[PDB]
Amino acid sequence: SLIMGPCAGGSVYSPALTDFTVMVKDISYMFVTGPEVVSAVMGEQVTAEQLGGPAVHAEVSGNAHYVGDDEQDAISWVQTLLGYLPPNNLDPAPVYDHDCAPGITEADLALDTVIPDSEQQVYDMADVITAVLDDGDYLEIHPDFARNIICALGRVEGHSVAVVANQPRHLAGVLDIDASEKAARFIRFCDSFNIPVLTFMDVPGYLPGVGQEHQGIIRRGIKLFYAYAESTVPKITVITRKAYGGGYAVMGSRQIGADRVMAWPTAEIAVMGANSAVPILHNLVDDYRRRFGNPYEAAAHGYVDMVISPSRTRYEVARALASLRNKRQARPARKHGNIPL
Amino acid sequence: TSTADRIADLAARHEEAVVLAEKKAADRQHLKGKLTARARIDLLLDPGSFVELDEFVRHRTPRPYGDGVVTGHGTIDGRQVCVFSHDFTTLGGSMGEAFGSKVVKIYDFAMSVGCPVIGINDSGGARIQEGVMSIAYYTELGVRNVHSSGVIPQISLIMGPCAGGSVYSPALTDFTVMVKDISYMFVTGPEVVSAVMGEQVTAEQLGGPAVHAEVSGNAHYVGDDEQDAISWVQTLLGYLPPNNLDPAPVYDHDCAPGITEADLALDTVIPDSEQQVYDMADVITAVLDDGDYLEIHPDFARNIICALGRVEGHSVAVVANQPRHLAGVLDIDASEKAARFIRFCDSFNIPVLTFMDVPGYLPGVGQEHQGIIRRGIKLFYAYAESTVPKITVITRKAYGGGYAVMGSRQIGADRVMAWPTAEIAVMGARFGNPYEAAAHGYVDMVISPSRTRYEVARALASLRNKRQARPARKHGNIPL
Amino acid sequence: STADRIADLAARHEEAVVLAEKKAADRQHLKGKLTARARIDLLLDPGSFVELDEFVRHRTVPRPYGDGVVTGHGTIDGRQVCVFSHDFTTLGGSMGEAFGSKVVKIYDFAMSVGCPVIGINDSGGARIQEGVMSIAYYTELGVRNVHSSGVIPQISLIMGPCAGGSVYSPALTDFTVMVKDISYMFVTGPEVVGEQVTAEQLGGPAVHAEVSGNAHYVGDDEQDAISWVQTLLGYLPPNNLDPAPVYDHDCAPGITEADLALDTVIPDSEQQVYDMADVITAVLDDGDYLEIHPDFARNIICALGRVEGHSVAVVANQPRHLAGVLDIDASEKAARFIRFCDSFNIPVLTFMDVPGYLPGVGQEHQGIIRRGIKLFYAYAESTVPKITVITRKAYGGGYAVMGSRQIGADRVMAWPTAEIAVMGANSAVRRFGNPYEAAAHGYVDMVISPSRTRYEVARALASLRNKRQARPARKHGNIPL
Ligand SMILES: CCCCCC(=O)SCCNC(=O)CCNC(=O)[C@H](O)C(C)(C)COP(=O)(O)OP(=O)(O)OC[C@H]1O[C@@H](n2cnc3c(N)ncnc32)[C@H](O)[C@@H]1OP(=O)(O)O
Repeated sequence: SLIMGPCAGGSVYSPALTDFTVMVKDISYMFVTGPEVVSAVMGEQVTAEQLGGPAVHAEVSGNAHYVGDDEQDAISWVQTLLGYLPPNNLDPAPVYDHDCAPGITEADLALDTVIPDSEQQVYDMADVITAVLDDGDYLEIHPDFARNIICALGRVEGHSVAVVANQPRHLAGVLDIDASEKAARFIRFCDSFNIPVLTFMDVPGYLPGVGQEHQGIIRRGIKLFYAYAESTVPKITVITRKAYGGGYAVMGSRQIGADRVMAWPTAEIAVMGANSAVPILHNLVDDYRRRFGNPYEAAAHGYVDMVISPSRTRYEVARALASLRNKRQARPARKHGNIPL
Repeated sequence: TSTADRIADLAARHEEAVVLAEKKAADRQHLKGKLTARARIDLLLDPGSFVELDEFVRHRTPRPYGDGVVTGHGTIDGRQVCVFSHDFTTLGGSMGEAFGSKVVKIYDFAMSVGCPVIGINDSGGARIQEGVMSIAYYTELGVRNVHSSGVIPQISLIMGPCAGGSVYSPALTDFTVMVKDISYMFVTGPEVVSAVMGEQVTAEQLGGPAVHAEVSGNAHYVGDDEQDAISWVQTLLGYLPPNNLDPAPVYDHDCAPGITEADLALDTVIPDSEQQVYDMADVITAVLDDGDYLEIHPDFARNIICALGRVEGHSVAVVANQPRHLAGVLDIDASEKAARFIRFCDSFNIPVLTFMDVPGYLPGVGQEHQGIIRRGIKLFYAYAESTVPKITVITRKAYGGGYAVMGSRQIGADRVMAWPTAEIAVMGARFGNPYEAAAHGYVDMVISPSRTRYEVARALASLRNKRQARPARKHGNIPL
Repeated sequence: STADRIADLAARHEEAVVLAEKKAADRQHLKGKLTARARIDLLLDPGSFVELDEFVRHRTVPRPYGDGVVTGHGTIDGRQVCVFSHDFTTLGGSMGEAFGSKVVKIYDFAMSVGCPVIGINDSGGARIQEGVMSIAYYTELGVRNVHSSGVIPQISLIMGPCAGGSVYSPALTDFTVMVKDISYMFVTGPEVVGEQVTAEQLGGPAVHAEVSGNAHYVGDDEQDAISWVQTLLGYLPPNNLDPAPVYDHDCAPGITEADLALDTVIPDSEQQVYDMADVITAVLDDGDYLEIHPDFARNIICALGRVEGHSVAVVANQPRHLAGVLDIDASEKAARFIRFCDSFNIPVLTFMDVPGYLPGVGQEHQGIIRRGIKLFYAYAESTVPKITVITRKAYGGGYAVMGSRQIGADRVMAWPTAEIAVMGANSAVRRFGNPYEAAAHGYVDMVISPSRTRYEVARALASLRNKRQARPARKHGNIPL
């Protein structure tokens, strides 16, 4: 759906059912009930752009996956979007030529230093994604909504690949209601259209708090679990750093259905962190607790398949994706499932 | 050495595992006002029907038998179910390796023979000392929740302080039932919320039963005590099939073949004034067998009613705008309540009877910025996707998108009948009657209200052999 | 620090793949064997091995990385393949839980993408110090072998001892390949058997290649065994849906001298025999074929060849041994060959010269009726194209079983030397010394001059590539076991 003008009332139902809603700056707005009614019933004066302008839907409500600076911008974005997708759920996606190089490159080697020494210092997960994707390029879905998670379409050796990656730049990469629902519907769309999911994991868990709990992060945050566990496309997961609790479970772990899971030496897989010591012995007993600050216990049990040097990520991801193009997984027999709403 | 010695040794281990550990558990749980895992299974299952599996399962390297959970199968009112129940007294109900293997075994069994699973939860989630392994096992339980979604009914009893995986797995089941005063749900507890985020809150305010039943929607019902919640679950199962292929139970019925006084009472249930309201529950009770129904989400989004009842002994799902709260308009919560209820019922082949009196959507910056478009449209999708029989009775207001959504003929309803007080139009600013819609065939009948029960029942009988074609797709992409 | 972590990873990695390889080589030196990783590198294309579960360890507390088996995926001649390789030096190569999960991960992955599994076995048996858990994982592995059967090609290399539980998974795979001097297989070992037998008389390579039939090939050394498996995979599809490889060919459009030789390969005296391999090599591309079970039941030939570049299975009676009669061992050898090929959509070319069954009290009491009928079953159940070429003798039940028209064959051509009959010079107790009665009734489609065989087989094969046959609805049949 391109929203290129007013979109109110009955006019909003079809776009909300389509898979992508793209709005145009200044000239477009969406709401069910218009600001005239918000006055007569609420006694509040709102403009149309205050109530449902493009920024509201791109940053607060999530109804819009992209806002074009102008109409040509929006249409161009849709063209590029279609160029990653298949025509339907049976035919294959386009395959493009590629200038991928056999050989470790300077971009590959930068990953060895991208992770900071200090736990209190973060990084820009986009620095990782661009090193792995062809020409360092990707079309980002919901770029201004829930910026603590990145959902994007790119290509590896010419083949469409979906990317779900926690982003530690913003909100600590945590999983909250918005990040869960943003990533969850992306995965389900890609799984519907046979696009494999590459996940870059660096998660502290779900965001707790009265605010998150009272709006239903239990039923709303778990939607991303359902999405991954239902999906049957190939799934490769690269664990960069933190991997705690429900975060590690949900972000494409092996038990949720991932086909290949590789970890960097900075990956830290455990149930909690400095929170455990205390449901457990009601500060030496704290640094004893880095039997966990590494991936080697999970590797011991086979829960990750590889511990790789970061500079090797692109090259292993590419081989992994190639090894899975013939994947075929069976599905439950049902009219449909009953995902939480 | 002797065979008789080995049998006696078995008897000693059985006493150790089931009798003495039970008195340990009753000791501690009773001091907090709770029952034990085995007590709860005994209330739930038919007497004598419980077959326990994995009695002597132990952690590997105190290692009590069972590792903290009781599992097995039994029958509830004569039909088979599987069950697990957490023992909170063993390490806070946490899931280790053995614990988890037990839960995955009874889940695989239920998927194998196609019967419901009832999980009884009283746990602090994954066991920290076992590291990634306890995350692994909770992940595998969840994976079986998803692969069971729409295949076998899954019900969660929450009977204690539940955090982490013990709130995540029930959120994938079809129904979550909490118990007053003794139970909680939250992704992590208040002590951790404070030590990590500087938020000071009690358990009751962070995730007590009332919070989840009225504010978040996580809980479909809150029992007054443990027995009330278990009875609510047993009644729920009595409306549902065992899986998505076998048929739902049919009961004897004493429905009356002709007009009764309860039928006639419907002619005067709609007030003369458009300004005055009525209790939709009076309309529902008039149509359902014995005027009876089990209400889902009774305290959440009370402007809509979701309920299970019967007509002529067959299970029927009821979705109905409720004028006695917010005038029966739709908002975010009522859309998500009714959407998932409909999708569940369609998954298990329960027909949907809809009572429509919807003036439109609740306006405000709140509704709009929290995503009424993306979230209210879930109810549209749920209706349009369902293939079960659909009967809609329009009682009064019928405006715009609200009319479209609430089981109209254009979204898929098989039979749509209107009362003379139905106002089917694009808005209200006559046209304040149902005859324009009837003129186009958008509603199939205009009936006197007393004739509702007679006509709903005939329509249901007429649609039992309904069969509808589905899209060829892995799955849809419903808005989340 | 991040760099210290990356160095710690390099240290763990060298401990796991280079130090352990030095240790493993010194110990496999005491027995004349290669190491797990050396075999993996001989098998896979250079640079294609992706190793999984490098840093797996058992949980108890000497806990070496990998728990005694190297697993991963690679390619062979460009096509994807999975592999596991037992390390006999750690724990005697015995199976524990971590060990078992590595092979189970490698197996579920090949089932997932549809590619062959080659398992390189060199295993004491089962780790008694993990109790029932060792047996559970053997059973889980075998179970995967059964559900893969006829889905993905499975090949086992026996490159060391193989006793007890270690012998079941190879037995469930499609081909077992042993190595001279270094390898064994036995359910029960020589010590318990107490009898006075050595390991190589109880279950050495010759025993399984020539007497029990457990081994489909024995390589003179490890390099030969592995080279044989590489050649085998080159004839096969990756799984039961995708096609076998097609190669280019230099075949002649007309009659050659190698074709004309077939006119004179059948001797004038009916007592005199010939080498059936002379007919087979005439017909197949380059005169080449990979023989299966070459030292077992030599009275029948089972081989993989090519015709105009496409894979073809050959089943032929061999008059140079036992006159080419059928017995228990030739029936079971050919039956399982044909059922494997049918699983994997390889057409079956039969060369028939069968005078009947080998008679005796041992054939009867050892069960020729239910073991000989396995070959009848295999032919009759197969749906793949079947072309049958009858060179000489064609008597009775042997004629019926060996690819006849009525058992399912799509095309039967007879040489003029073919004698199709209920019997030979035994009934009275040039009437039946020809095929013309069968041809009269339509039981053979063509009576050809032997020189025409290659050309007519190639034609017919091409004519049947789009063949399709509906198979019964049933969980499975009940073939006699
Ligand atoms: C299906 C979806 C996928 C699922 C993915 C996952 O599983 S990821 C899940 C991620 N994490 C979790 O599920 C864990 C969340 N749970 C917690 O953080 C905590 O347990 C809590 C918030 C409930 C706080 O519990 P408390 O510390 O208050 O303990 P409480 O007073 O209730 O009684 C607990 C007794 O048992 C211990 N105990 C409590 N919880 C424990 C636990 N999770 N692991 C180990 N031990 C625990 C306590 O140490 C104490 O024993 P002693 O005092 O005698 O020693």
